[PDB]
Amino acid sequence: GQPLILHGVQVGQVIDRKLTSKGVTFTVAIEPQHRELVKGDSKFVVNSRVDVKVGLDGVEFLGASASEWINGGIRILPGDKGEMKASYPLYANLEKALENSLSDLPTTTVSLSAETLPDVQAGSVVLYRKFEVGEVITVRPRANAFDIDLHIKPEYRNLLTSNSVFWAEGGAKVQLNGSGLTVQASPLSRALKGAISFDNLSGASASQRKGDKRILYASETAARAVGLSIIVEAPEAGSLGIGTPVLFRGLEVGTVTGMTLGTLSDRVMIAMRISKRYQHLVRNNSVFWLASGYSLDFGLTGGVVKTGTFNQFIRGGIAFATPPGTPLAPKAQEGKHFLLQESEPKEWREWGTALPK
Amino acid sequence: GQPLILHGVQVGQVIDRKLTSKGVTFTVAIEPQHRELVKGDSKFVVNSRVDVKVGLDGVEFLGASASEWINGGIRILPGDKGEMKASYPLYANLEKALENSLSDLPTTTVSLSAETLPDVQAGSVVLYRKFEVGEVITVRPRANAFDIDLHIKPEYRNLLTSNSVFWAEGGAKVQLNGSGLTVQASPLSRALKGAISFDNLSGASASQRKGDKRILYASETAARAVGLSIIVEAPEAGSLGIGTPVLFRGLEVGTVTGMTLGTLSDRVMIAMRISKRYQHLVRNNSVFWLASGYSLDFGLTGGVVKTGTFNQFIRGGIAFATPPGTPLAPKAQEGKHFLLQESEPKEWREWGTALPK
Repeated sequence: GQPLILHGVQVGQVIDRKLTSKGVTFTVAIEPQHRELVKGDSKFVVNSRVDVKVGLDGVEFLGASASEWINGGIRILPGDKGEMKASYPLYANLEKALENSLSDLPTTTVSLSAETLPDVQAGSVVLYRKFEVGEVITVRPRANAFDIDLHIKPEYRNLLTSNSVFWAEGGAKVQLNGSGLTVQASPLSRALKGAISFDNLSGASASQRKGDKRILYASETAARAVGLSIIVEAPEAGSLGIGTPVLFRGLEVGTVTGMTLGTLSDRVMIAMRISKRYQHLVRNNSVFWLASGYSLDFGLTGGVVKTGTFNQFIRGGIAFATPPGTPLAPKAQEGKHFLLQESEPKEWREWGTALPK
Repeated sequence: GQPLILHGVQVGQVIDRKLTSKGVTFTVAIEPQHRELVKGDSKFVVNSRVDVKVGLDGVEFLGASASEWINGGIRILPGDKGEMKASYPLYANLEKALENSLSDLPTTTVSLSAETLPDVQAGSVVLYRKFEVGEVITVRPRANAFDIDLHIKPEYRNLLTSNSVFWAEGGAKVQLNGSGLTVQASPLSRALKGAISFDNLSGASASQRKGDKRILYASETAARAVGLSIIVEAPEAGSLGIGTPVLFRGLEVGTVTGMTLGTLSDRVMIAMRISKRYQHLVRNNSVFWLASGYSLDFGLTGGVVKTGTFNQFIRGGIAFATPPGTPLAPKAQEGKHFLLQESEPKEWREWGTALPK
């Protein structure tokens, strides 16, 4: 007996309600004078149930007003043009009608494999260049690792590609600087459970061929650590660690992927990755030396020091250069081992090696 | 006189209600036209009581709508196939029906013994690789220690094993780094009372044979401190402490389990544990020396220093090496005492001892 409302005015009535195996089917009727205003496309939204949602800015009361809730009824969102097809789905609220989401579980737009990540169970937003795109729907266990299902909107499904790489950031992150600090402009689920970001690269298609699924990286940089991989053989690990930058003339060109002992225990193997742009810099005769920490100087007649709030002090930078020479040794192949120098070459600031590109 | 609802439409009625010793028993009737839609499996959920739950994302109003609460009734969750057995339990809300949890106290999936831990009284989640699995139901006193009861879901009861080891983390933990800091993506009870994590190891079955119950470790590392246990005899404790790392060529291979005086008071016994992977590194002729703190150098003609934001500065690392020699002294047995060297061996960077594995 419920009414049937368009634009706040009743234009029809629910005739009857029949229970089937799959669920309820209603039959409704529209008056002829309002028949021409539905026009083949429309959406039907439940108005018989109140639904108060609370947001930080989202104060909203959907489904009904109190005067209209006692009457109940079905709201019509009219469309422009259509055909008057035989059946129409009924959407439980306005938002699902807008999303065209008749079901409850959104489809898995993409699946990710990640072993151990303190991420959302379901609900954190996906960000493309920190622009809100989709959401996480499910995390499920598997023998290999986690299995994380992401649904994003069809409008943005062009944004994901073969070169899309995904990194997770968990919880509330605040960024500190020398002058002042900021808090991330976090939405709800970002503040609660932590979002997942992704971006497209150039050679990341090579990152997709490895592994049957895209791997959710633990950090933004670990997602970006692509390019030439080399090994340096240091007699001790010292102050290095994972994510420690690699510096050419004071500019970061790569990171330390990881480090461990060799198959023999005399040396320590340090896996590094240089980005593709600077991949041509590394040559077979290149020299690598540790640049960790503040290396001041002293003289008997006068002492001169240096301080530069080094990131190398925070994370011990490995520096490298190339001795000059007309016949250039070619680019280092993948996995080319090297040897760490305990000290700088004295003329590394004086070396001139006009590398191409 | 209450109705009986399937899919939002009444398909039956409560005939009567009889009080027994154990509790109430209802008799209900279903119309023949809807008889074929129950199909032997179903669940019956109370709809006569409203239940508003509040969550950070969990805004939900379970049990009834206002129009349906005056009518009351019992909701049916239909199943696929069955037998129409004689009796069916009645679940107090939708969630317990989904959990198939007719009772109120979940069964103790596992019990843990821990002396003093600032953990949840009841309700914090259990994490496998920080994936939500179960919950803590009870902490109870005992003459030995606490006794902590954990219930996890039957779907994940394959995950626990003889090699499962458990460590507690309490309250809200935030992780700081040199570049920026993050907050743990904590759920409610993690933020309030602190979760319990667990993981499976290789030799942790040996960790289960010791002790009649699994012991809840106070930290993640204290749970992982398994392997070779040795003693070093230092003349003073100095800067060491529990959890202080043990460093081979700058790589952490073990920790300091604990330290105390000997049965005589001249020396200090420091219990250490080296992990199994590096267990072959320790030989009977190995040399241990303190590496705590920043050890700079100075010369009369020129002074050279070193800084590396040492974890050794934060927690004084004990370093060890092995002098070279063709007849290798075998692996150190359990409890083999050693002697701390006040200074480095000068050629420890030059020693070559190609240990296997």
